Amino acid sequence: ADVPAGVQLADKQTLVRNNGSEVQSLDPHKIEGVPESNVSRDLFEGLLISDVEGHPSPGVAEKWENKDFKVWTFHLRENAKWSDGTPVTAHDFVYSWQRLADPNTASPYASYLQYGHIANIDDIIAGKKPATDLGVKALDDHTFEVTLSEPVPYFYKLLVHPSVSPVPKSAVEKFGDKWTQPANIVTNGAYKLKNWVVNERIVLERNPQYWDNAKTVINQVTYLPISSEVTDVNRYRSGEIDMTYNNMPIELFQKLKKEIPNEVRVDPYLCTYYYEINNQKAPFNDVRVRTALKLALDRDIIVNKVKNQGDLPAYSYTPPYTDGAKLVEPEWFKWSQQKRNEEAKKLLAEAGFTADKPLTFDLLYNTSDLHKKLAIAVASIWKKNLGVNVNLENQEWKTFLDTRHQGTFDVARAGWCADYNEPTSFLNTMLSDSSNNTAHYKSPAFDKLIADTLKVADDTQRSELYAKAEQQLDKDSAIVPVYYYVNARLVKPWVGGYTGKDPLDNIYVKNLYIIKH
Repeated sequence: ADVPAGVQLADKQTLVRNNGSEVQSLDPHKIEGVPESNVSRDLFEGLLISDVEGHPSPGVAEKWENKDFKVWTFHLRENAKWSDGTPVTAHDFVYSWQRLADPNTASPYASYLQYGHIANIDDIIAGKKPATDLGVKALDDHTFEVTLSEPVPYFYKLLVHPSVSPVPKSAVEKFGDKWTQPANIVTNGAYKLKNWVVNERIVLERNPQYWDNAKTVINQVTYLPISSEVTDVNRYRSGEIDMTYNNMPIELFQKLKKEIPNEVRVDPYLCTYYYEINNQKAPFNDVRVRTALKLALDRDIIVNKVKNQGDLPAYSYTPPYTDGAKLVEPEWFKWSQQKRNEEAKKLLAEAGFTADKPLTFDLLYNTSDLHKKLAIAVASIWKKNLGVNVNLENQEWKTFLDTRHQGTFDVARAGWCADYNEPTSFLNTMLSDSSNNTAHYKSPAFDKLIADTLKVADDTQRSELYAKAEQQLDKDSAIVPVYYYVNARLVKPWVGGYTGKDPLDNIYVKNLYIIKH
């Protein structure tokens, strides 16, 4: 943390953050959500990290070079260490990126190595080549070299993501899936794991072997798993919680803006809220049904009337303000809701649905005050505007993600937040073979469009190809875009170092500090 001159620090440097839910795992190759990555950033550090404003900056790698955007060489700081005091080396990374690539690890983020185009990854994931053929090598203990199959000018931007963080092979090999227990785990970020009580708390303590330890200020941070946004706000205001999770309750937000305006942080965020349709399950495999659901939803009502917390009505998957996004707003989005509804009804009537045999399906969401209130409103709007019946169902976070990966669900409450600020952090996830493709969408036309983006060596042709990829997605009604999130949360006045300038919200507790209060 960089504590400004003249700030007085509290004697006790501890922090309590709400983290939305119980994490799927603390293993960097088994995780894919925000709550998981919030904890992962404090425990495991990759080649690069985001600075306090989000810019890609030195992580274990103090400096790097590239040749033709295809061969990337990372020079690892000599004092990078794990929590047991042993050196962090380039072989840790080799081992780690191979384990991510290996089908037997079954990482939800296996395809991140496809997104960076590391050599031989397609064959590895397909089981045609062993993981040991991946295009990574340790040239020595402090030098990690990555070879891509084509030029990727933004490659280093990917490397702050938890899936490319190192894992300690000895712990992994000796303890299997219990390697992340506190008595076994070994970590290289600013914190170590002190305690983990499922559905109660995760407590982290300063890791004194961290290379940048001298600048770390918070000695302990607790992450909680409260999925009720009302409860999170209540335990913030009672004094227990210093930073809520960044999901705000419909019940209390407007009041909060008026009672504690300086604690209510609202900043740009590269995330989209949408209803993920299971594209492979009838009747959702019919474009007519998907398009009707997409068009009959009334974004104005949801976004400005029922939520009203600053979100923007969405007509795409990639947020329009992603760096490199130059999206074309579909014509359906400028129609009146009235014209949207008629088109929707016409389409379902064409799909074989009638008053007598209406369309009925499930809307699956993760236990939450906010998502339940929004699902209820969506249900009513769909009932009213289109005559479809929806059954609401809530699932705890971890189970919910497994349900979507299993793909027999109907529709699910989804959100995707950028992992790197470039349109393919979103677009790559709808590739037919992406491990992140829970929409279960498979379009050869879509795949081609994206594959072509690295075949050109021009940003304009790339941006136009991302624009067309979003038009293919929309044409197919792969999803139901709802809104583009704003990052809204409560932060106590004594929490210093949280700028809100990072549109990916990659916070590191090593950058924060408690002001004397």
